[PDB]
Amino acid sequence: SKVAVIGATGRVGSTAAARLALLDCVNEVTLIARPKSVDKLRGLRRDILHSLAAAQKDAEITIGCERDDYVDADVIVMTAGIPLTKDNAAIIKKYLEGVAEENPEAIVLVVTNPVDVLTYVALKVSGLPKNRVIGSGTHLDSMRFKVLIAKHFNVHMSEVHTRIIGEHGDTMVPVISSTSVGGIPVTRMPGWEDFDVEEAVREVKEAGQRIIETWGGTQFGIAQAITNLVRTILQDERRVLTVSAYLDGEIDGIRDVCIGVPARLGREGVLEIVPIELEEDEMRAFRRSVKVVKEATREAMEAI
Amino acid sequence: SKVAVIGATGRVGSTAAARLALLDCVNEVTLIARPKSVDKLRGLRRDILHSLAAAQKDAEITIGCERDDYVDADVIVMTAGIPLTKDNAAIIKKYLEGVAEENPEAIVLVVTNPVDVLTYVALKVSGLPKNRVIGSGTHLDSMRFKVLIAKHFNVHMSEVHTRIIGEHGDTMVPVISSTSVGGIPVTRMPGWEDFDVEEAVREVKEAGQRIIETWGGTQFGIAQAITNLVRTILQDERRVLTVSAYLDGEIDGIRDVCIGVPARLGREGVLEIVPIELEEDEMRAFRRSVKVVKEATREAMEAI
Amino acid sequence: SKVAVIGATGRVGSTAAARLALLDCVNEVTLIARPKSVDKLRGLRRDILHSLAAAQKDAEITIGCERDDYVDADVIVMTAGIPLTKDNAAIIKKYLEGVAEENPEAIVLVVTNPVDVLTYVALKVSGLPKNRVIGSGTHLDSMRFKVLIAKHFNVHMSEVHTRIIGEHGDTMVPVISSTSVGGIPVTRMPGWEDFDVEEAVREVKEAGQRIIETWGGTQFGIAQAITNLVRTILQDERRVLTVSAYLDGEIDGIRDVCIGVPARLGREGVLEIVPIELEEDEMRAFRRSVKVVKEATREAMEAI
Amino acid sequence: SKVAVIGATGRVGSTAAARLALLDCVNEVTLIARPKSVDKLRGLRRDILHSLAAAQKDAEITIGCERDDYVDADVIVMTAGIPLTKDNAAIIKKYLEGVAEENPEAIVLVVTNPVDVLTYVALKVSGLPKNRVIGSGTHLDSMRFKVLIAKHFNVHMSEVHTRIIGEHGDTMVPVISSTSVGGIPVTRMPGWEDFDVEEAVREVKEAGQRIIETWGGTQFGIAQAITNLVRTILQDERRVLTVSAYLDGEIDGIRDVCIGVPARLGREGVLEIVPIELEEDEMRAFRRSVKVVKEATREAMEAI
Ligand SMILES: NC(=O)C1=CN([C@@H]2O[C@H](COP(=O)(O)OP(=O)(O)OC[C@H]3O[C@@H](n4cnc5c(N)ncnc54)[C@H](OP(=O)(O)O)[C@@H]3O)[C@@H](O)[C@H]2O)C=CC1
Ligand SMILES: NC(=O)C1=CN([C@@H]2O[C@H](COP(=O)(O)OP(=O)(O)OC[C@H]3O[C@@H](n4cnc5c(N)ncnc54)[C@H](OP(=O)(O)O)[C@@H]3O)[C@@H](O)[C@H]2O)C=CC1
Ligand SMILES: NC(=O)C1=CN([C@@H]2O[C@H](COP(=O)(O)OP(=O)(O)OC[C@H]3O[C@@H](n4cnc5c(N)ncnc54)[C@H](OP(=O)(O)O)[C@@H]3O)[C@@H](O)[C@H]2O)C=CC1
Ligand SMILES: NC(=O)C1=CN([C@@H]2O[C@H](COP(=O)(O)OP(=O)(O)OC[C@H]3O[C@@H](n4cnc5c(N)ncnc54)[C@H](OP(=O)(O)O)[C@@H]3O)[C@@H](O)[C@H]2O)C=CC1
Ligand SMILES: [Cl-]
Ligand SMILES: [Cl-]
Ligand SMILES: [Cl-]
Ligand SMILES: [Cl-]
Ligand SMILES: [Cl-]
Ligand SMILES: [Cl-]
Ligand SMILES: [K+]
Ligand SMILES: [K+]
Ligand SMILES: [K+]
Ligand SMILES: [K+]
Repeated sequence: SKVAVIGATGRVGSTAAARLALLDCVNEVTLIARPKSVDKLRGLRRDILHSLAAAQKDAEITIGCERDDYVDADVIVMTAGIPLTKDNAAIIKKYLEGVAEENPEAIVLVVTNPVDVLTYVALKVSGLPKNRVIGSGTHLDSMRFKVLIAKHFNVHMSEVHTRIIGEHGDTMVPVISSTSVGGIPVTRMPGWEDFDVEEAVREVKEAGQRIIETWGGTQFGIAQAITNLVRTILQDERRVLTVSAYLDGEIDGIRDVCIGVPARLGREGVLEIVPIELEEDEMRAFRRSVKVVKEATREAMEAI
Repeated sequence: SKVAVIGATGRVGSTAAARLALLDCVNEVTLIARPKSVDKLRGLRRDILHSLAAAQKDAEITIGCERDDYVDADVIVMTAGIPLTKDNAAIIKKYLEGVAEENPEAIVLVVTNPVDVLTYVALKVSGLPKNRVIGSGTHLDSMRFKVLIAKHFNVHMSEVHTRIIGEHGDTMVPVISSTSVGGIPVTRMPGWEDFDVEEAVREVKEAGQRIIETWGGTQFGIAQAITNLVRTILQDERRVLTVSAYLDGEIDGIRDVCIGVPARLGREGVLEIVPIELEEDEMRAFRRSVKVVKEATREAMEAI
Repeated sequence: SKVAVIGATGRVGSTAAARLALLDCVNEVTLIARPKSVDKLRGLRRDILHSLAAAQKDAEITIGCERDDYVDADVIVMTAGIPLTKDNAAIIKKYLEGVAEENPEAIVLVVTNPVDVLTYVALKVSGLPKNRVIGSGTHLDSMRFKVLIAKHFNVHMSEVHTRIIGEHGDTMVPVISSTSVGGIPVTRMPGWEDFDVEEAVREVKEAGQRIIETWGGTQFGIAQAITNLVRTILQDERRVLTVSAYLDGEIDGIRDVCIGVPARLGREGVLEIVPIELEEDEMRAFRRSVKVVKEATREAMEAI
Repeated sequence: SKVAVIGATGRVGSTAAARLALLDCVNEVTLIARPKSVDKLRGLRRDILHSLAAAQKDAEITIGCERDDYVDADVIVMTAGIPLTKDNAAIIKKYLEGVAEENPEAIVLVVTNPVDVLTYVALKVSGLPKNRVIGSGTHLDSMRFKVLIAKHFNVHMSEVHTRIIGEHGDTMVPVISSTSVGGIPVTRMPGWEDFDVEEAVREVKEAGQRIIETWGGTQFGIAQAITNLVRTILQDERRVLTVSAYLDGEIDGIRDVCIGVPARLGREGVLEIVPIELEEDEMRAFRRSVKVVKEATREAMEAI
């Protein structure tokens, strides 16, 4: 498999490329940047190759700054952007416009924030099928919520299944109705009352801003999440993950929006959107999140 | 960690010892048999050591036929017996009686059938704490039910959590109320109606007899299951697994019986018994299974 | 990839199939036996599927008793035979004769003893390329010799590279000239004088007889070795292993014989035979072993 | 085990900590920086915990800016310094002076360049045993040289054993006399003549400058190397690696210097220094490198 990383000079692009070459299913990683940063990509290329030697893993690292260098990749990772919607939306247009004409079987993974809005932009400008364009969305938010619950019940992480749907932002929605420990609904689990869901969600929603103001931004957490998504797709693992995808009325008839939703992912991208049944309160928060994401998408498309 | 395998000359003992030495957490495996089969254990010792060399793994393989050779082990696996209750119950008495006096921190894993009944016998004769004596029970039955459901929904196996409680036999009880795919109750999952639970359970309950009449008995399936249980305990993984354990009124006030139940397992054995809430029908089948196991336990203890 | 195991009903066939289905690169394992053992193979199929469920791994297990069931396999493992040369030579002819006509891209690995002689038989009757027919040979013997050396120097096993070439029998030849620890020739390694080469070779060459008279035969060591060889080929790993291969004058001009030699192995079978340079004594032992293997092969071919 | 990283705010400290927490043998990672960078370390702690959640791995991440926060660690990694010898020598003294008084069983790995010189400084100021203070040295340089050789012969990387001893700089010395492929001396290996040793050494020694002028510095290669060394020590793997260690006359009677040499590494640090035998030319280059490292170390000690 060949994976291109656009924005490899950045904090997220460099880290994600380094850990992506360690995957056995990734035979080639192509580093893409603007023409004025190709020299920087040469240094990163040797750095990554040195790390592969240390790990006794193999991968071909290439560099490019043109459309022909990454359009034929199996998976294209979009990590380039300013760390709002207006500026990053143009960058998506520059790189992904018309990709379907050349490689109609491409899969695009969008990391640039706003991830939900820019997934819609990428799908529209690219012309690819709706199942082949996705974004990281709330995947990492769901994973960290999973750890918090597991520690509360003092169980192995694999025992906890949970999810955060909606926008990768303040309008995210934890789905308690579909949270389980060992298959047991968490509501019926002893000790659930002592778990402060509201406090835990606040940790999830605010950790992004705290990391930015102190460290500068997320590099390792997001890069590992991208590794999870790419490995799942390229190995056709068919896991139900929470990614930003185009809704076409599978959940409450809500359609024409890209937002974090449960999706069974494989080599063909989004095989299907799981039609989860939400409770009253969860549905109300989900609808509020969808309305917020749709208005932002309106602004982005106008800027394009 | 040191693990002793009593009955290493048999189909289950030999296979389980071979795969147990491959675990990184298993530094020594002691092969225990009757004095008239020590010579056979010498051949098996070199065979296993040859396999470790092929796998580039390390482990010390010892042999013994006396109490002093295995009483100080961290985990003792009881695979010796005829492949009913009366004959195998005496064998449990011979090897495990009084083990608490010498090593009170021992953990006993019982595989000899009837596993549920013989777990009670082993706990009584050994004098160990009720949390340090367990049996394989319905762990493998739950794992195979897990695979059948995963293939039905065409999802990764890790997405499916399910369980079979009760006797390792005809009175086993699948717990649909605590079965989930991605955290979603399977009842709310689209396509659940097309899954034939009754047919699938019949496959689980009868595969044992079909294997016996054709191949002779289970060797690889059960041996791998034992590897799962021992790895979980020695690495303190704290997974919720289905093993035969002593109930003391955690489920519906049913007490004084050993039967397959959900249990969080760690280095200390059964940390706790998950107090699952069952539905009407599931509770009725569970009570029928408990009554059957209790009568069999009555016969066994009398024989001792 | 699909791997067929002829003789799956046996000790070596059953065990090798069980561990081969655990490899991620093996998607299907076909169990082949004589027609009067199909029912036994049904039980072995259910047992192995139980182990896969316990290990959370996936593979399709098929059953067959006809040529059409295994001729299209990528790798065919020959474990069927009496546990000599005359009787087993006929068995090889029955199964492998003309295989090139149907699947010319097949790879045959021969385990039935005499392994070197029957590797020659399989190549002749099959009509396959000389690089697509090999045998286990001295791979496991070299592996155990490697462990003994590593323990002597108290170093990690990966640090020791060594090999035993020639017949898988009494005429095997350890190659000290090409034995190294960390890249340092073992002769120059401190403590090499305290290593009793004669004692170590005695343990390796006789362990087969010791195991047979007590346990019955080699089961786990050989099964793991088959897993090693098949994984190496199917993943095109290009490791230098000691397998029985057809010599065409790469070592001292010796040709027209199958015997254990260093060979770089990949998806195309034997990519090349390493032209090792032997010392005087080592070469004389190699010629003695070749003489024994050639005479035995002549007798086998006469039996047809 | 607990591993402390001094300089976690830097490119090497942050990256090394992120990959060190992924090791199963590392239960705690402590991030150490100057007091004015504690807030930045808080963000790095949250980011790394996010990566652990994504990777389904567990580890406790702590923060500190005082000696008491890291003196009781099992392994202390020194990545703090200006990216020469005079300024960095003071930094080493501040952190490691007197560490033996509090935790005499600590192991110090020095990464700050000049690595060889500062390894000597750390050993002197700490008062620790000569076997408990080491440096990264030429481990990564040897690893990349190993990959280049493997690609030339088109063999698996595990088949190549090689090392570069001496200074981690322009006076490094490749040891062809102790380079082997599959146990065969590389000089006797077919195709060795087509290998341009001078070209390969040029790539290894200069890649550091090439990376610095474009990317800024080494980040991923060195971070992975630290993970390699720490895992080797904490799991008592007994691998022969090339690290900066105190020579006491094991190689040509050269003593009173820290420089890259083959060393068998375990939980006790440097178990022993392999007394490699060098050829005429290789030994002369080794003496030249020792002369350079000794003069630089003299200058450093004067700076205190
Ligand atoms: N999923 C999440 O929650 C997270 C998402 N992100 C998103 O990733 C994006 C960048 O993150 P980060 O990499 O940390 O920011 P950086 O500034 O560190 O990296 C910026 C990248 O974008 C490229 N770039 C900037 N402007 C342009 C342009 N006009 N045309 C083409 N390429 C351009 C840069 O190339 P050059 O080297 O030439 O500048 C560089 O590769 C942001 O949108 C951020 O929100 C990041 C972290 C967390
Ligand atoms: N969990 C499950 O569902 C399964 C459980 N099992 C149970 O495992 C047990 C044996 O399985 P298997 O190993 O296939 O049967 P085998 O007969 O193949 O192995 C029998 C073992 O028991 C030992 N043994 C027999 N009689 C005595 C005795 N009187 N005193 C001491 N040791 C004795 C044998 O030693 P010697 O070599 O001297 O005979 C041998 O080690 C049975 O109880 C069977 O039900 C097995 C498969 C599946
Ligand atoms: N290092 C090595 O290379 C080693 C190789 N081996 C070899 O492995 C082979 C099998 O060992 P093992 O499996 O223990 O012996 P088993 O008798 O236990 O297994 C015999 C297998 O051969 C099959 N078989 C027997 N006779 C015939 C026949 N006439 N035609 C076709 N198939 C037949 C049987 O099938 P059914 O049940 O239908 O008869 C069964 O699957 C032996 O040749 C042995 O030498 C073993 C150890 C070391
Ligand atoms: N193969 C090898 O051995 C290699 C080693 N290295 C070495 O790694 C070291 C760091 O490289 P890098 O991390 O990229 O450089 P950075 O400047 O990116 O990181 C510098 C680190 O040093 C700390 N630091 C700087 N000045 C002082 C001081 N006066 N007292 C205490 N701590 C201080 C900083 O902490 P703060 O943010 O608080 O200042 C920061 O954590 C360098 O010495 C470099 O030579 C690098 C490449 C190869
Ligand atoms: Cl998710
Ligand atoms: Cl279970
Ligand atoms: Cl096995
Ligand atoms: Cl080999
Ligand atoms: Cl990283
Ligand atoms: Cl090294
Ligand atoms: K790779
Ligand atoms: K082990
Ligand atoms: K498989
Ligand atoms: K860890």
